Amino acid sequence: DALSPEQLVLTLLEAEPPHVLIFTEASMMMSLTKLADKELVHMISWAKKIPGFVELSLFDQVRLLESCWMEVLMMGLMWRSIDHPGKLIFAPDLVLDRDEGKCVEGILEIFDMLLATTSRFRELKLQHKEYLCVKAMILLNSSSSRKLAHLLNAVTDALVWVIAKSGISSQQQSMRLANLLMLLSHVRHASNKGMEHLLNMKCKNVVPVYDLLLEMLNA
Amino acid sequence: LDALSPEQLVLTLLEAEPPHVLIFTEASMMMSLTKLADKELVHMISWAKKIPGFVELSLFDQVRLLESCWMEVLMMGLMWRSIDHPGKLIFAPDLVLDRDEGKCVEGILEIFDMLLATTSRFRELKLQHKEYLCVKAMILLNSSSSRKLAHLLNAVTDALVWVIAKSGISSQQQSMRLANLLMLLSHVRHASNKGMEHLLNMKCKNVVPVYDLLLEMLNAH
Ligand SMILES: C[C@](O)(CN(C1CC1)S(=O)(=O)c1ccc(O)cc1)c1ccccc1
Ligand SMILES: C[C@](O)(CN(C1CC1)S(=O)(=O)c1ccc(O)cc1)c1ccccc1
Repeated sequence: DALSPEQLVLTLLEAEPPHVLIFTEASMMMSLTKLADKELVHMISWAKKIPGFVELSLFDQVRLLESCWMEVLMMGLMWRSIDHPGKLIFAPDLVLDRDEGKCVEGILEIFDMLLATTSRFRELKLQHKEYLCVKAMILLNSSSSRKLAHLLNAVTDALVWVIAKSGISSQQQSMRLANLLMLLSHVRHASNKGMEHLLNMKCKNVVPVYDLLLEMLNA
Repeated sequence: LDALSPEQLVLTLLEAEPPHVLIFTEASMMMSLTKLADKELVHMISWAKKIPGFVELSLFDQVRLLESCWMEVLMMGLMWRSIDHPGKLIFAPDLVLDRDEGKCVEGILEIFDMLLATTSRFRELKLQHKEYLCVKAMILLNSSSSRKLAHLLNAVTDALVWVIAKSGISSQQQSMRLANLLMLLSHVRHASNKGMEHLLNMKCKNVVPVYDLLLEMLNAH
């Protein structure tokens, strides 16, 4: 379903999820899992609201969402913390830092990775419109197959457009494109270490069963 | 340290290239895979050192980088080595594997499928040799003195943007193709991770030679 890149960015602007509005050992585990669940509900809705997503296979829709909920959640946290150095804005109410993450053993390294990546995004001077395309691509590339390639190339065109609209040379444009794209490897990296810890906490019972993200964690 | 033109970098990468390696069961075939990996790794360290600016990096960094991507750089090599042979994986000339012989090892066939699917995705984009070299090098430099690395990466990025330009296409089709191969690298890393997960649940006998080679990096050579 063909449309202009400017239009795709606007529908992605609208599709955006509402802001979820919410120290000891287990208290922060259930606060984070509470937020992750509430946010996941919004993600599925957000994902469905992406043009062409619901036209995709039932298998594909699930396999995609399954393989990136963690990353899309982290990318969201990265944008929330972009203009707050040394802080991770999980929710506008519940804000945490490096010296706050020391509560649980093993959870320190992930907060460091997230902050380091947020920093790299801050240095990059990442725009809102640039970010939206990035999040959608994170979801569509975390893998009908041809319909997906089309939907991805659409958000790729939508990102190439936002990068052109900033007003810079063909070299500085392409360089900036590749910059954020290679910075996504670092988001996925942090997402994997988070999944290895999340699945380990499920197999430790420090985090509750609760809802939805329990359904996500299994498959 | 360098203000070397992108064409000259693409050339250094071409000169730096390792010699291809030439070395039916389920474990001695898996032993063949680990034997091939260990010897190709020797060439990789050499190749890595031969990249401009790499040896100027922290020796700790040099090892950390090589540690986090030997598997991926090896797999990227296999996909270039398989680009023009649909349905097969040219590991070595004397070791060609395909869909018909991965079922023998526990969850190895899954990796083969991923590897073939990605190779397919690379032939559909008609990936050039010069495009591949920049990609391989970036895989290594981005798998993470830190400032020197960002410079070296931006250099290979410029070297890739240049080969993308030299093919002669519109500014939209240029940027679209850049992002295409860059997003296809996520799929290479994905397959790499699956492979590392397998290797980690295997006996230590297998990871030891990798680590011994990586710590052999204490020069001269
Ligand atoms: C601290 C955290 O990064 C939290 N996350 C996991 C519980 C879902 S989370 O996915 O990073 C996350 C990110 C943003 C949010 O608004 C909500 C959650 C983490 C990672 C691994 C293991 C435990 C917690
Ligand atoms: C099937 C395979 O993908 C083989 N690999 C290494 C263990 C040998 S490998 O890393 O994928 C590989 C890649 C390129 C080569 O030229 C040779 C090997 C694998 C990966 C991890 C664990 C076990 C086997």
